[PDB]
Amino acid sequence: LRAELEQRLGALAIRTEVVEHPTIEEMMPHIQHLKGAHSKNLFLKDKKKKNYWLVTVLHDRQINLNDLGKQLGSGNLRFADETAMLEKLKVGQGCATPLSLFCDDGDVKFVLDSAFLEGGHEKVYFHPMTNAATMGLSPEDFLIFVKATGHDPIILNFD
Repeated sequence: LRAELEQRLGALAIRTEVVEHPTIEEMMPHIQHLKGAHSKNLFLKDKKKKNYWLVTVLHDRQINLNDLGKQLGSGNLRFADETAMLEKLKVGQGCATPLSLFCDDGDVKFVLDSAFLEGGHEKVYFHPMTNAATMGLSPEDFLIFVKATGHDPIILNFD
């Protein structure tokens, strides 16, 4: 649940900023404080090796699946069934992917776009294991968090 995520962030001394989702007027009042780097999250699986892994890239990143597989593992990477994501990361249709990987210990690798750590954006935004809000936090503290969950990420650059 989200409470466990906030509890582990407080244990790691990571201060965040959460804007609660429920009309362009509310989104305009909340948009003024929301300014940073958003993301699109992919949960992929290798047919051959039968290992699930997680990819987090920028929201506007154009991406080819077979080319991404070629960078890591010929296109053998396919999208993973939502049942797998539900049983592995306790979420479904809510891709709170960096904030929900604290459950999987060694069965899900983490791929992160390099542009989240480089660039002039003060905070990055992800869901806190629910679609009813968005949590924003510093990219370096976010890297500290994802490394504290046992997932040494594999940073790769697209530019």
